[PDB]
Amino acid sequence: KSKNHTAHNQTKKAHRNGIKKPKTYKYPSLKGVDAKFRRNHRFALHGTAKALAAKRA
RNA sequence: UAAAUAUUGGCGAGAGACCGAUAGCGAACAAGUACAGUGAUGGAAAGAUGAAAAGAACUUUGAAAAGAGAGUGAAAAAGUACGUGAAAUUGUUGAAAGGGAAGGGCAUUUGAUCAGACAUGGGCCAGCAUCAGUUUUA
RNA sequence: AGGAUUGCGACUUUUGUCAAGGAUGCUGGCGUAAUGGUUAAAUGCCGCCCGUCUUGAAACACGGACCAAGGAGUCUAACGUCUAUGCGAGUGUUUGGGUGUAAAACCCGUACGCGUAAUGAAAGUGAACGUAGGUGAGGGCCCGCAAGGGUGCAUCAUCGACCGAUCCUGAUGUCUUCGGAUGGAUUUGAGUAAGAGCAUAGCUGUUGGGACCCGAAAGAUGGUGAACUAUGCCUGAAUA
RNA sequence: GAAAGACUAAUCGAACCAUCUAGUAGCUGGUUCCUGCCGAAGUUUCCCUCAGGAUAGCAGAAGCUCGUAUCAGUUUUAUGAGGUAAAGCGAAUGAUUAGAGGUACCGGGGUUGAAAUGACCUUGACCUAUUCUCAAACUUUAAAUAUGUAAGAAGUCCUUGUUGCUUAAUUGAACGUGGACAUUUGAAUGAAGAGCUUUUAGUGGGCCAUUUUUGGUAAGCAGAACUGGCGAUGCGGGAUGAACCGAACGUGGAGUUAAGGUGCCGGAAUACACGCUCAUCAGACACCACAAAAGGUGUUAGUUCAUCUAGACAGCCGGACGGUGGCCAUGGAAGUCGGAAUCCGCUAAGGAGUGUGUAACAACUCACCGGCCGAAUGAACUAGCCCUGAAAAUGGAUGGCGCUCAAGCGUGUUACCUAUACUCCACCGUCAGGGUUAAUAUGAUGCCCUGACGAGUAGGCAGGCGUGGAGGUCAGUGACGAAGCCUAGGCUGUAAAGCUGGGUAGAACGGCCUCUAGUGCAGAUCUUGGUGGUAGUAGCAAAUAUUCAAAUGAGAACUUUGAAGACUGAAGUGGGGAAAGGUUCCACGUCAACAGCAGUUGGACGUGGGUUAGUCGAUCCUAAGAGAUGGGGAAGCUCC
RNA sequence: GGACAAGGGGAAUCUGACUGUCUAAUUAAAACAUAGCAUUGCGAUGGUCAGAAAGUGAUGUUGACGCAAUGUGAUUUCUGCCCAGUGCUCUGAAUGUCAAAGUGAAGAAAUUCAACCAAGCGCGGGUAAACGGCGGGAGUAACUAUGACUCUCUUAAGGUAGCCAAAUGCCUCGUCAUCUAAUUAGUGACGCGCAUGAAUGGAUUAACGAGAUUCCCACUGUCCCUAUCUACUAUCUAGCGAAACCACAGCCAAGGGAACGGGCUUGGCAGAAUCAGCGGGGAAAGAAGACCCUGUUGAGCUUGACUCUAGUUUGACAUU
RNA sequence: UGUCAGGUGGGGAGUUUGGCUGGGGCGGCACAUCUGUUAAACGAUAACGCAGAUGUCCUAAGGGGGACUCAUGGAGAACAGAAAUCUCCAGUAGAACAAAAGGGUAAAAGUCCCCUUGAUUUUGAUUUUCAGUGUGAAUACAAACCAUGAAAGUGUGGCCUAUCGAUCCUUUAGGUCCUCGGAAUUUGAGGCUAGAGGUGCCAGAAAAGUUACCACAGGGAUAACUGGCUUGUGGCAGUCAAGCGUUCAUAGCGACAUUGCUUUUUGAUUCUUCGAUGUCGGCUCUUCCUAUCAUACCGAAGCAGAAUUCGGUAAGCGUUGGAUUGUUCACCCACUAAUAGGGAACGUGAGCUGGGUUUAGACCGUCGUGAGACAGGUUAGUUUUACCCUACUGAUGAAUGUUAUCGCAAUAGUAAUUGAACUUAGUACGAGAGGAACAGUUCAUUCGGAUAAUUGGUUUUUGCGGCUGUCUGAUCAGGCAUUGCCGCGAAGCUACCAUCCGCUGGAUUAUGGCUGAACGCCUCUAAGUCAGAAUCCAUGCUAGAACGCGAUGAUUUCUU
RNA sequence: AAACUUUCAACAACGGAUCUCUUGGUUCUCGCAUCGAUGAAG
Repeated sequence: KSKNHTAHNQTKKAHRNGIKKPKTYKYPSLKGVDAKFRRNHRFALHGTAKALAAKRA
């Protein structure tokens, strides 16, 4: 007796509000990245902080 | 074993941004009355003439009720079927229309009726000419 | 349409003139029911009866004979976002006391609620390596004639630091089994990082309440009926 | 309960009376004043979910950080992915028609000397090269249309820092320090400002159209895909119609067109040009309201083939034999039951023969050729409009009348009619972008300028109109007339409404700034009260029956008296009581209502009068029953 | 029997014996009752039944020729077979199971694990005028049906006497005979009978029946075929005077449309005001469909549905 | 007797007794999942669409390394054979891989041989269904600890796509852990971190029937009656023509194929109506359709005549009486000119009937433990209201100067019907048997309009006469018996139960002809034209427009 | 042409809305404790 499924006035609804791109940023989210790489990457950024501090003198 | 605490009942006093007679208690009036049911119980409607009854003497028509006059009063378009007296709904008179309904909207014509700055000394309705804006036709 | 002038122009020998940022000039009739307004009828064309549930109503779908008055999202206890007001690391007088022109207005302060610290089931412990850290963007201001450089609040992204839990590591010491130094980890929190909240009032939304208004077949507690009719007992009557 | 779920005070498959109770409802019906701006959904996932909720989506409101940004339901250049339409089977997988060859090593049936470790037959057994047709769940190959990424300052290269990662390493990899290159911000077009956050309404039954498409004989049937509509939407056209064609709407004026039309109804050519059709059932405009196979010398055009200086068809006559009865067959076949031969002569021409006919001949007749006559005819086909095929029920529908070298059908060329669409001007509102008290009176909320837009149910927000009370203020209005009510009088506002003339009537009531609510009605088989049409209508008909005079009275079909007719017929319309009523009995007065006509009468209305017991009843005794006490239960009302 | 008053009759079939009784206001019967027949329980400290409880009740002013609880339904005549299943019952054999209290062992105690164990269920016997079933399913063959032997499926047994297309038979309007001109009817026979059958009573049957059904005699306006008469209405007048219903109203055909218009569209047409009749329409009035489906709405009845319970019965402790 | 424990206990109490669904119910699972396709060349995508699978099996069929090639065919080897084992040649997979189906794999992911437990531990990130929640599965690393190989490497179960499960409760593993809040010690209980015990309605209540005695709230979101769309099925008709028909396709028939029409069969569907449109037949009455049974007039025949068969224009006119059944339909017995088929809300219930279906009473059989059920059989069972509007049938009537006579006819309606006898004639025709017709006479059938002299019926003429019972004293003469009964009975009314009456011209259809082109002939025809049928139109009959007309008669006092 | 039907106005009917009034209600606060065998409530 009842109607099952349809896709009428569905794409028409979506284009009213937007259909938008996902923004994008500089410095993306560093998640799901290799753990061995990240540990060494932390020590590199710690060491280079000492370098720039000594230069400004 | 007192006090600070309770109280839609009873007796006595104050108030209200509460209702205004289809409201407010069921009940502003002879209301738990009239009335219904065998019985437990059920349960209405109904306020207002005028300051004062001064509540209409007397004539005349009628078997009488009443009617016409008169008289009271500021008023009887206040007469105890009573302040004001709306609508549905009815009678009379006046105006209009009517060949299987009426009743509406736009625009005129005729018939009715009605506002609005010519008064001081004794505005309304058109026509022609030269221009501007938009068009049409040789 | 507009209602002093301002502009662009053109023609001018020149002054000025002009069709150039929206109509001026001249003339006649009437000055009132004539023009207009409402109202009734006639004529041309057009017009199905509202309210409602529905994909769909003029409907052979439901409610409506007619009129008057009454008649339906209200108030409260906890609350959320937004907005106005007062004070602001605080805020809130009104349980209660003092006073009074007496349910008012005015004054008073111990407490107590929320906020100022979190995270763990709990025992418990408990937020600065550095200008409260770097990088990218950033309004505004500063220097400069400009090009450009300097300083960069709010906020957004991003990698670090700190506090708690979790899992390892286990220093000097020491009731020899307590104690937890320091260093770490693809884990983890409604955290810290120069505080924002508390009180009153308003629209809208939420949950309990009769809960926008009317509407069941039922269920439960405590009572009244055998003058009708069902059946038995006692005592009478009636049938050519 | 002699049994039917019967009866139990009009109530029974579980009585009635109050209270808990305003019981609960995913279900039905109703839900009260105006303009202004924006404007939906019937879909995804879960649910004792399918008439219902949550969750996302769509919508409004409030805005915040910024001011041409790194954006777009689009195109182009560069570059990826796909297995549909078509295509293919002498290409796999599976299906399938017809021969030919190789046969050879072989499985078999025969025929040939029972013969065959031998031939030739149908043969398989496959094989070899060919040939006809196929496929949603087969494929080598392979479009269109849709679809992913890129077209730069977060850029391209040069330098040298950082470490516990990585390297044989002085390598690499990430994140950097300083440096070079801005006209030419390194395709097109547009930009109505861009990005972001909170919060909450309605909705969660959908339906129709053009293509794609599954089930089904098919359906105004069921079910999907992509855009567009209706629902929420008027306006011009399709006669009429939710959806089709054209177009989307503030209030008016002038022009011009869309779709569709121009004999009349009806505004606009009884225009112009070339054809076709005549129907005793003509035809007439998309979706749309129907028609087919098969046929016609009705008429119109065309294709392919034939004969033509006598056509040849006509269309009327002349011939149609000689060998010959050809061989064969057998009762007999002589052109004519048949099986094959198909040849000559004379020839203008005559088949060893088209049929009729006969037992077989005879006889007739064509094929082919002359005789008469003098210019185009014969066959087979294709499509146009008309006709046959074509039968349903009340009378009937190209919208109607009517139309025939059309007012019909096909095609062309011009004019003309006309929508709320398009262009231009007036006025209204909403939104945006500006300019301004620099003393310079009257509202800075002011006073101006410029530009765009206007449909709308469910829904949300904004700005106003009115009703009952409260605080303030106009030293407001009023018995010289407040409130209310009536009025084919007038004025203002888009409107909710407000102000005011005339009449009626006789005590209170308004404006402006704020507070507050039992604050606006046409619907609910709404509640209470009142009044209509229907209508002076339905009807006032069962118990056999009334009539004549006289009196009283305003008045007599109906009261009182007389006379005459009648009935009940003593199980009665007679004479007395029981239950039950309660003054109805009786007298005098008297008719406003009641006695469904009337009324002088009355069981009506007003004012009085009336029931006398030692013996008649009650009182007294006991019946079926009821019911204290002594006792025993029960928290107790009270029970035995 | 001159008015008045006053039985129609006959031959059958189904069914209940009869007289009697009930659904008050749609069912008067074939239903219920009944005499007769049969079964079950009880010797008073008892059976059946009431009450919240009692030093309390009904049967009972009773005592088995009685009281209580059921089935069948006068007389004549018969009541066949089957205790596997489901009930009921027993002086059946036990130890298969099986509560609290008590008994013992372990432990520091709370607890724990052991045997021991009442009725009642399991195990065995009895019972069909207890509830019920009494079917077929296969085959062997004498002769061209033959009815004697075997087994065994759902458990135990396999329809005996009887009766029938019967109120019990689907296929059907069965086949044969009879009644009629003609019979889906009626009666009489036949019977592997979907699904007859023995006190859940079978077969028969005199009298009786506002019971159901078929035919024959007499009788007739039921009918061919209608006609006429009488009273009381209707009709007209005087007086009195309502209700239902009602958006607005009232002429048709076709079209399209929520697919059957009184209003929209195109045609036909169209003349004040009215009175008797009548039943074609107004999808005419009556009543928020009783049939059907939905609702996470109910109630009445039933049962090896789920969870309880009064009563009763067995055991332990107290009264002791 | 009291308290506690075990059995029994529909005697009574409370409550439930799924969902989807071309109505529901019975079936089935489309209700958690997986393969191919439908699905329209990215992804997404429906139906109780199509072909099929799963609730498991495995210490090896898991993990690593090393050997080696399978289907099938051909040629050879004692028993040995189409098929045992042995050897060589060809061999792109045509095999095998735990199962459904698709993909994948050849010094392997197949087959055989050696060693083992990566089916291990601690936790997060990530794809797929998706609210970007959970459940299930799958992918890529970090820190560990192992296996295997000379190593590089590979391995966090099954080559890949399926093979499974919250809260609360119970239970097991783990730790020199935390808590029992007056302080301690041992038992005991409660916590923190990961497994197991299951919800198949699979995001997860704990649950049997029946109601014909029924109830409420709703639903045309949804069945039973019409109507509409559709036509498979039912019914009626075409096309081509192998054969049948002694001979001969089409006088009449007609296989194998194929195009249609119709809504009087039955299905399909669910748009209208559930705050009700009164559902089966019969009785009564009107009108419409033609797909014609009869009658009128014609054509064809395997038509001699009679009878019959096929077709044409035709709906003018007619279509019956009975037995059985509730019947529609059916089947018989007759008659007849003939006993054709249908529609109108499956015409017709405020028109009737109530036998049927269809409520409650009751009986029988089969089924059910039981209440009860049965598209089985049987018997008894309630049929309301018109006074309104239109419609039809009759009847009055204002107003056109007033009144009265005598007429015309617009339009509407219309009617006649069929047979038998005598004669023609026992003639035509025919071997016979049989056996017509036109004209001409007389009568009937069904239908219609009047009429009452006669016959019949009716009798309140209460006209006359008779008879009972009672009442008025008797006799005479009467009353009552709801018109007392009985016989005769005028007037009126009335009956195929009685009598009379019911017209004749024109134009056409089918069809058959004349003259005659097209097409030098022929031809019923194209132009023109003769006959012709129950058809049509007049004549005749019925009403007379109340808004259609005409002709004629008389037209008002002396208060003025 | 009248009657009849429908719409409006003036006067007259029907009926009791509207407007103004009010010895009654309703809520809140404050004070006090008094039935009966001497025969109460009803």
